[PDB]
Amino acid sequence: RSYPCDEKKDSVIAECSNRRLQEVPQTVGKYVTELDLSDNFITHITNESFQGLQNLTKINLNHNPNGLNITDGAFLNLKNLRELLLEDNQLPQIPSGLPESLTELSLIQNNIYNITKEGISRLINLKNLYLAWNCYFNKVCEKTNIEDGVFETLTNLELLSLSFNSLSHVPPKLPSSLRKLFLSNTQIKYISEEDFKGLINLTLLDLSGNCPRCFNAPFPCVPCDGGASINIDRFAFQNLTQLRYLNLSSTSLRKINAAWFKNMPHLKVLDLEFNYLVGEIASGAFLTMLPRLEILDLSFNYIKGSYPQHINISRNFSKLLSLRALHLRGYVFQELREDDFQPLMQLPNLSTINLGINFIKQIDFKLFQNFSNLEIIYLSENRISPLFEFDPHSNFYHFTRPLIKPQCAAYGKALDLSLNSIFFIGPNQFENLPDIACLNLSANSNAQVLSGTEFSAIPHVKYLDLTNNRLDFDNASALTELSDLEVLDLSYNSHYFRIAGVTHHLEFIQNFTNLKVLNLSHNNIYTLTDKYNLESKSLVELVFSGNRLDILWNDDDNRYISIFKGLKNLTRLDLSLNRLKHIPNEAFLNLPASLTELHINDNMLKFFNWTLLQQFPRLELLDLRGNKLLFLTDSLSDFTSSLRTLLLSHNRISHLPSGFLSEVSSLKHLDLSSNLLKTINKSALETKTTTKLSMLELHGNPFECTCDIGDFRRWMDEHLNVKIPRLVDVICASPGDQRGKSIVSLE
Amino acid sequence: RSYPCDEKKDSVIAECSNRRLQEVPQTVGKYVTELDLSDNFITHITNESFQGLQNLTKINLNHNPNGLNITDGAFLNLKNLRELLLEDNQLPQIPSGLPESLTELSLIQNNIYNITKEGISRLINLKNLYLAWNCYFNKVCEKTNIEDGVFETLTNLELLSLSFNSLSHVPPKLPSSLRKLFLSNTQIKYISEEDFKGLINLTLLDLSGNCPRCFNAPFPCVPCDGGASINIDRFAFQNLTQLRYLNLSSTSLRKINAAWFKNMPHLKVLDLEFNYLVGEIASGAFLTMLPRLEILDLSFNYIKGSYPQHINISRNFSKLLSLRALHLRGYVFQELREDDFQPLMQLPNLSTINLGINFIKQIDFKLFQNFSNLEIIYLSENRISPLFEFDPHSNFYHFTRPLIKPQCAAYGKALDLSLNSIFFIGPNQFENLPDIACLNLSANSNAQVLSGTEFSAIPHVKYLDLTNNRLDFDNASALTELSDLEVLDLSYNSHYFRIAGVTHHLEFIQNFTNLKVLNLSHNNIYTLTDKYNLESKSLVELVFSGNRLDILWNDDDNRYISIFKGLKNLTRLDLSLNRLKHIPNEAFLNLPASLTELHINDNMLKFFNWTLLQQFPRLELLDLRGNKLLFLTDSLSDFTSSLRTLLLSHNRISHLPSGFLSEVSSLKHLDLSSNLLKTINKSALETKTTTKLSMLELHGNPFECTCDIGDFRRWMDEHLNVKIPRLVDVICASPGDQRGKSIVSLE
Ligand SMILES: *[C@@H]1O[C@H](CO)[C@@H](O[C@@H]2O[C@H](CO)[C@@H](O[C@@H]3O[C@H](CO)[C@@H](O)[C@H](O)[C@@H]3O)[C@H](O)[C@H]2NC(C)=O)[C@H](O)[C@H]1NC(C)=O
Ligand SMILES: *[C@@H]1O[C@H](CO)[C@@H](O[C@@H]2O[C@H](CO)[C@@H](O[C@@H]3O[C@H](CO)[C@@H](O)[C@H](O)[C@@H]3O)[C@H](O)[C@H]2NC(C)=O)[C@H](O)[C@H]1NC(C)=O
Ligand SMILES: *[C@@H]1O[C@H](CO)[C@@H](O[C@@H]2O[C@H](CO)[C@@H](O[C@@H]3O[C@H](CO)[C@@H](O)[C@H](O)[C@@H]3O)[C@H](O)[C@H]2NC(C)=O)[C@H](O)[C@H]1NC(C)=O
Ligand SMILES: *[C@@H]1O[C@H](CO)[C@@H](O[C@@H]2O[C@H](CO)[C@@H](O[C@@H]3O[C@H](CO)[C@@H](O)[C@H](O)[C@@H]3O)[C@H](O)[C@H]2NC(C)=O)[C@H](O)[C@H]1NC(C)=O
Ligand SMILES: CCC[C@@H](CCO)Nc1nc(N)nc2cnn(Cc3cc(CN[C@@H]4COC[C@H]4O)ccc3OC)c12
Ligand SMILES: CCC[C@@H](CCO)Nc1nc(N)nc2cnn(Cc3cc(CN[C@@H]4COC[C@H]4O)ccc3OC)c12
Ligand SMILES: *[C@@H]1O[C@H](CO)[C@@H](O)[C@H](O)[C@H]1NC(C)=O
Ligand SMILES: *[C@@H]1O[C@H](CO)[C@@H](O)[C@H](O)[C@H]1NC(C)=O
Ligand SMILES: *[C@@H]1O[C@H](CO)[C@@H](O)[C@H](O)[C@H]1NC(C)=O
Ligand SMILES: *[C@@H]1O[C@H](CO)[C@@H](O)[C@H](O)[C@H]1NC(C)=O
Ligand SMILES: *[C@@H]1O[C@H](CO)[C@@H](O)[C@H](O)[C@H]1NC(C)=O
Ligand SMILES: *[C@@H]1O[C@H](CO)[C@@H](O)[C@H](O)[C@H]1NC(C)=O
Ligand SMILES: *[C@@H]1O[C@H](CO)[C@@H](O)[C@H](O)[C@H]1NC(C)=O
Ligand SMILES: *[C@@H]1O[C@H](CO)[C@@H](O)[C@H](O)[C@H]1NC(C)=O
Ligand SMILES: *[C@@H]1O[C@H](CO)[C@@H](O)[C@H](O)[C@H]1NC(C)=O
Ligand SMILES: *[C@@H]1O[C@H](CO)[C@@H](O)[C@H](O)[C@H]1NC(C)=O
Ligand SMILES: *[C@@H]1O[C@H](CO)[C@@H](O)[C@H](O)[C@H]1NC(C)=O
Ligand SMILES: *[C@@H]1O[C@H](CO)[C@@H](O)[C@H](O)[C@H]1NC(C)=O
Ligand SMILES: *[C@@H]1O[C@H](CO)[C@@H](O)[C@H](O)[C@H]1NC(C)=O
Ligand SMILES: *[C@@H]1O[C@H](CO)[C@@H](O)[C@H](O)[C@H]1NC(C)=O
Ligand SMILES: *[C@@H]1O[C@H](CO)[C@@H](O)[C@H](O)[C@H]1NC(C)=O
Ligand SMILES: *[C@@H]1O[C@H](CO)[C@@H](O)[C@H](O)[C@H]1NC(C)=O
Ligand SMILES: *[C@@H]1O[C@H](CO)[C@@H](O)[C@H](O)[C@H]1NC(C)=O
Ligand SMILES: *[C@@H]1O[C@H](CO)[C@@H](O)[C@H](O)[C@H]1NC(C)=O
Repeated sequence: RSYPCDEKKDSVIAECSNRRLQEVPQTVGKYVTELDLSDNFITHITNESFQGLQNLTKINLNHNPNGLNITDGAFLNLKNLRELLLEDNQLPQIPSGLPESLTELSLIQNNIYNITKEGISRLINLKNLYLAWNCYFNKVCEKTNIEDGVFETLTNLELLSLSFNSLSHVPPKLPSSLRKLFLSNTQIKYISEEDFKGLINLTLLDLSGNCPRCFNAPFPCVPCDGGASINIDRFAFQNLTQLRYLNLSSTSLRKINAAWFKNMPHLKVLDLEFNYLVGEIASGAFLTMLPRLEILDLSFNYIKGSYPQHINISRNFSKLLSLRALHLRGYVFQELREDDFQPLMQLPNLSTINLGINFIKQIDFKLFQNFSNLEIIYLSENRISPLFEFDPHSNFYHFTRPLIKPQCAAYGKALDLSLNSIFFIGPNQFENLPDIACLNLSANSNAQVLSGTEFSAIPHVKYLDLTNNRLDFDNASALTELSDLEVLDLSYNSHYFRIAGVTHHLEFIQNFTNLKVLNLSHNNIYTLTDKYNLESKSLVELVFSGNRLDILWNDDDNRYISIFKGLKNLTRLDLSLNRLKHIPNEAFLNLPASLTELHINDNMLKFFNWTLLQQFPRLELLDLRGNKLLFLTDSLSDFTSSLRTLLLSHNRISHLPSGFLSEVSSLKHLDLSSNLLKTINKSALETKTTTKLSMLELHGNPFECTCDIGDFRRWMDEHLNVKIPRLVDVICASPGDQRGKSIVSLE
Repeated sequence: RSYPCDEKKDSVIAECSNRRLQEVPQTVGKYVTELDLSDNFITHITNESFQGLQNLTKINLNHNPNGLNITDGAFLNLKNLRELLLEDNQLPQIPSGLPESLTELSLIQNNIYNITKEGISRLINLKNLYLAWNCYFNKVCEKTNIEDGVFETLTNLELLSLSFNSLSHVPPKLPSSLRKLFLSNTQIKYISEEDFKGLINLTLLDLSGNCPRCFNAPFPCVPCDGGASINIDRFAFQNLTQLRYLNLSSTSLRKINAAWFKNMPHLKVLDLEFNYLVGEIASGAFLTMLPRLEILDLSFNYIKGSYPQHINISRNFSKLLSLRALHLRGYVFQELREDDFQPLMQLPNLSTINLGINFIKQIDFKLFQNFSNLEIIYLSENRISPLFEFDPHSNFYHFTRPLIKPQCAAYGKALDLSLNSIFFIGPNQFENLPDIACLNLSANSNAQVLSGTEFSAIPHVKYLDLTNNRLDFDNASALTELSDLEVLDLSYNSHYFRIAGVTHHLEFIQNFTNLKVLNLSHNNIYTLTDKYNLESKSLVELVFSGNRLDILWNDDDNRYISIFKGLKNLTRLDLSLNRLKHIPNEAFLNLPASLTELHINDNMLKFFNWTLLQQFPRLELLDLRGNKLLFLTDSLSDFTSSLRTLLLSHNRISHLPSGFLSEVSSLKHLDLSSNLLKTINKSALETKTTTKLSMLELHGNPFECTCDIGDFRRWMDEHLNVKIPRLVDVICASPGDQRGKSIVSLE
């Protein structure tokens, strides 16, 4: 059994991160090819640290300690080492004598202010070199000294990242093999004709944050003198014929020289966020030079103090023939009229329009159907009413997550109106809209009684998100006009459910023939009017977490005893966070017999009647984590033959009964972590048929490490197929001499 | 040192509740007079349980186990026992042979269905007898058999509670000493002329829940046949001359016979909630019979399916000369006009008007100034737009907490408009209002930019609650028209603070000369525009919990390093829940030197620079609970001489340095509970000057119970003035033979 790392298997990885290791372990497997030692307390690396580990092709030593002192030539003997990650290590210099076999070296987030030939010129096989985030913002640091011609001999270098360093000028003598050059936030004020002359294979250039736009910056921002623009020579990109990505975000540009794109026939992504381009958006000659551009980001170009009535889009936007996505967040305007987006309406592949954060008060929604083929209409965070801190591996100027949840967008045309003020959906709200399949009305402070007519203009919505509103469910016909509804999210609409004296109606759930997923989470549901039961012939998943089944299933009330029984097709049920101390036997028996997955985690269960699992012949996963269960049944095989996963972590199990792990043949994963187990007896492990378990979790139990743990230690040796992860965390609580150590220590 | 109970001192109480006791402890102090053993696991009480404890006047055995088996005459030997609480014990009968000295006996929430002479007729000194909640709702239980004349000989009985039992009729032969008779939810359908004839000292009668109004009930409700009213004979209350309280809530009354009140000259509180009295409210002859009534509750009398335009209040309400509070929640009407409350406007002491939960859409607010002296205008939970489950010791039909927070109401006239839809405050919103001192606009979905003019019609607001809105703090003059503002609550307005790209302005805080308390909690504040500092010459308390000081005080940003320095008069600061891993030394030094109380609890602090406490000579309380601190300074007296309270529970302190508890002379309370202390060495406790501590918390530490704990055990004996609460929870983690036991039980 591997210790202290966990080994996963054209390679074998030793997962050894975040285990409080004070030194590199001298017990790593001879066959290991990738060693992850990140987030440990290692303070020193010497030529003896990785001795006899010649198969290593990758080492990750990021975030060590919690600076790391690496001796000259510490990694020199590792002849197949290709990838070395040494991020966030407070390194004062590039380590000396690094192995010549390196193809990837990451030194992000260190204190390296000198890039010398001694450090990297001998690394002739380098393909990717990351030196970003060594001197930036108000960090006490020196200006970066790039030794003349340091990168020149790295003739296989394809990616060079020097962003978030004080460079002042583009380094001369860069190798012509470069494909991606990152120079964001480097204090480069001028780009000359010769700065990139030999870079004929360059596909990406990032010059963002040079002469930044600093008003309301969420980081320490130093603008160029007088808030001046970056000065790019007319011929600076004349030989960058292969450029596909260009990032000029936050370069304080007011004018874009169209000639910059004269010899960029393949430009695909142009990022111009955080500039002063309102004038250029209205009359952009550069827009005629970009017929293959697919993504154009012009977000946050607003004029401080100016809140115009309308957006002014140049007729030249009609020349962006290949445009697929247009981002115009933070332009800031009051109304979107149909005439305002006429230049975009004949672009055949424009599928995404992003107008988030524009303080838009009104939109003529009929304009969207006149676009060729919109698939994502993102209008989140507007004022529409009734009709280290930064991840160095992420985009600094915008979030990279999808605008709309992929599960919602997969259904078809999406309209996101979340975080607006549509407090009431009137009869004309969704008129003249395309066939919307995915609709998000989350966080619109909507307190209306939906009554079956509000969505009649878009009746083919398949995924509806109404979360975080104050909806008053007081009409049995609510949402029934949505005949094709498959996913309905009503999470966080507790406002009226929490008032006992008002009426509450959930009868509409029964009317849907295609409803698959329903989320009623965090609604504080504890009382219903007249109809106490949820019914659906189609529903497969119900999320009922954050409600009050402790009240609904109170021992003195029989009204909700069959609340979920009518969900005849249900396979997944989540009853977590319902303050349950016990479930009445009759209420558990009335859960749908079709269940395959049942979660009752994060309640306060003191008892669980295991005998009742007999009535659930399809139950594969039972999750009882985060409860107060004191014991386990000694005859689980008599009550279930389908259970494959049993999650019991964070409970108070102090003893396993005799014959527990052996008899349940279908059980593959048993999680007993964070319980109160002191020991595991020989009787508890084996009986007649050996264990069909493949994973047994035991970290966080207060084990007694005396000779009484010997039987379990021998069982672990005889059952190497049963994985017990994180042995470093399966720790001795007693006696004093063994406290803090893993149970696998002491013979 | 008392064990297992904690003794507080004309009596001495042994607080022994909720400590997992399996039996009554045989180590209670001889001098103890009140023993609280509630919420333990005691299963048996015998004549040996309280042997030699003759000074006991009160025993509380509620909620035991987690039924309790009490033998005949178990408490008979206790000659001064006056109060016996045996609630929630699943008792099948009233215990036999109870001591004759009893004056108070509570048997609430048991399985007692027979009240016999054998059980209580010998208890001639009984003053209060509680038998409520033994058979109710859908509990499987028998009808209550009251033996004829069982209470007749209890000639000192003043309070009898039989509520939530199936009685069917008022028991005959009740003693004339009765003052309070509770018969709520007892299935009594008829009240005859003789049911209370001899009860001439009765001050309270509760007949609620008999023939209940069951529509939308939040509990199992059985109405009288045909939803019929309770049938009260015309002469049923003719001799109840001393009645002050009458509860007829949920008796399905449609008519109130005015003759019922003909001989009740002192009636003060009349509860008529959950009835069908809309007609009676419009033409109530009974209102002329109640000139001394102070509280009238007519809540939840709405007509199902009827949402009238106006409320119809009889002119006879003008005859309620002594009325102080009128509760009209759940009447249900669309608009409140000035003409509608004319009958109430000349009542000189009417200080509270409660119109919560009426779905009111509009109010002519000018009507409130024409009332004689309104102090509480409660309009929470309406539709106003821009111009066991039940506690047996509480009121079942309404909450008893104050309508308005006492801290807000103490300032003067209060107007509560919380939970409405005043999403924008227009220039006439607060016109024609009285001099409002306390204003609650919480949860109104308000997303406006307050700009210094919204509150000009009520400029003397002292306590303003704007919590749980979507406020856009984007104007330096916000709220500055409120010159006398003392308390401002902006909690839970994170909507716009979360968005980096929008501007955020908190400059207005400086303009107030009388602002004492400011709550900016749970606002997710991580970026401000231009002015990075909070400033106030007056502010004494700032609650900044649930914000992002981890981002504001990021090591690479100097902009917020003096964020609180300008709060020159600050004494209390709460920095909890700010995800802090460390505070930069310069930022801690810029906290106001005027601080007396500083909370930094529930962060993730790994280090705390104790030396910096030198710059805080007035610091009395330091709260660092719920962090990851690994060690404590060995020279705290060199850094502070004012610190009185130091809270360090829920940290990772594994060792106390030498001379820690002895040298800090001002330290009175040190909380080290839930840390990783294995022992406390003799050197850590004493040095030259003995400890001035009065409370040392240590429960939850994994103590090693070998002879190495002997020195601390001897120190505990030599320092009985240093209180250590919950010794039952100061437990041995090792060796195995001592695990689970209290450290004081060792040897
Ligand atoms: C409908 O609109 C709402 C509001 O815009 C969407 O909610 C947002 O959902 C995202 C993705 O789940 C949340 O961000 C995520 O946060 C987690 C951490 O909590 C992080 O691990 C992820 O990387 C990601 O950043 C976001 O907080 C949430 N916003 C709010 C205000 O709730 C919702 O997803 C939309 N629904 C559909 C159907 O697209
Ligand atoms: C309300 O409940 C629904 C249903 O459970 C929530 O949506 C579901 O969210 C889970 C993640 O918690 C999604 O599963 C994940 O899918 C990805 C992609 O396949 C996978 O990589 C993950 O391992 C995981 O399986 C699930 O697909 C999604 N279902 C739907 C229909 O969208 C929803 O997030 C809940 N709403 C709130 C506000 O919490
Ligand atoms: C302004 O109006 C809001 C909304 O009505 C008031 O909030 C409410 O405050 C009460 C008292 O703090 C909360 O109830 C309490 O809950 C705790 C448990 O959380 C319980 O221990 C207490 O016995 C009591 O029931 C109530 O939850 C809360 N409601 C909401 C929706 O936030 C607020 O107090 C008002 N402010 C002033 C100045 O009067
Ligand atoms: C926003 O912060 C304010 C200021 O801390 C919160 O109000 C304060 O709440 C505390 C309780 O957490 C009150 O103290 C208590 O007072 C009672 C009565 O004197 C006493 O019995 C308790 O032992 C405790 O001392 C304090 O008086 C109150 N201050 C004011 C000015 O009202 C407020 O609750 C916070 N808002 C939210 C929504 O969390
Ligand atoms: C992404 C942009 C973020 C900032 C930028 C500020 O330059 N804009 C805004 N930030 C916040 N937080 N809330 C709002 C609300 N509207 N706008 C848009 C806006 C309104 C005006 C009118 N000025 C108000 C008139 O009355 C007195 C003044 O307060 C002027 C300019 C403007 O946006 C350019 C907001
Ligand atoms: C404290 C009272 C609780 C219940 C009682 C219902 O019997 N009332 C209400 N409960 C909830 N949750 N929300 C609302 C919103 N308004 N009202 C008041 C009300 C509205 C109508 C009109 N009927 C609707 C429109 O036509 C079709 C229906 O949907 C009729 C009667 C009525 O109150 C007596 C609500
Ligand atoms: C390298 O790994 C292979 C298995 O993949 C093993 O046979 C060989 O002995 C290893 N050599 C060293 C030096 O670790
Ligand atoms: C690095 O550690 C070596 C020993 O492993 C020591 O000799 C050397 O001084 C250390 N370097 C620094 C800068 O502390
Ligand atoms: C430029 O890239 C091509 C492949 O796209 C490659 O053949 C050529 O050698 C590269 N040039 C250099 C100098 O690496
Ligand atoms: C539009 O997208 C399709 C699909 O990739 C592609 O075939 C077509 O050439 C694109 N049209 C333009 C004008 O770029
Ligand atoms: C609709 O869009 C087309 C481009 O596809 C444009 O020619 C036409 O004028 C637009 N008409 C309206 C009414 O928007
Ligand atoms: C539900 O709302 C519709 C539309 O307003 C109404 O016609 C219907 O009567 C309502 N149903 C009930 C039972 O209130
Ligand atoms: C909803 O379904 C029920 C049958 O369960 C039916 O009585 C009702 O009319 C349906 N309403 C709509 C609008 O489909
Ligand atoms: C049950 O669920 C499956 C899977 O989603 C679905 O195909 C089937 O139609 C559902 N059954 C009914 C009766 O709707
Ligand atoms: C499980 O529930 C049944 C009733 O459905 C009951 O007979 C049985 O005693 C329960 N099991 C336990 C262990 O209490
Ligand atoms: C009763 O308490 C007093 C002290 O208040 C003590 O002197 C006396 O001995 C006690 N008697 C018994 C029997 O506990
Ligand atoms: C109560 O306990 C006594 C012993 O203390 C036992 O003899 C008796 O049977 C118990 N009563 C019941 C009903 O279990
Ligand atoms: C009625 O109460 C008075 C005191 O208010 C008391 O003197 C009188 O004895 C009481 N009557 C009975 C029968 O207890
Ligand atoms: C009004 O209250 C005051 C203060 O308690 C009291 O003196 C006065 O008698 C009351 N007036 C009426 C009409 O009840
Ligand atoms: C104002 O209230 C008084 C009673 O105090 C009443 O006589 C008068 O008619 C009311 N006038 C208006 C305009 O409400
Ligand atoms: C704040 O709002 C007021 C009132 O609308 C306006 O006069 C003032 O210019 C605003 N201040 C700023 C700096 O925007
Ligand atoms: C707020 O205070 C500042 C001084 O700090 C002053 O310049 C400004 O005019 C004040 N505004 C108001 C409305 O009091
Ligand atoms: C400081 O706070 C005290 C106590 O609230 C207050 O009396 C005093 O006026 C405040 N100081 C100033 C300058 O406002
Ligand atoms: C405390 O902070 C000061 C700077 O204000 C620094 O000199 C000192 O080293 C810090 N103390 C510790 C223990 O780090």
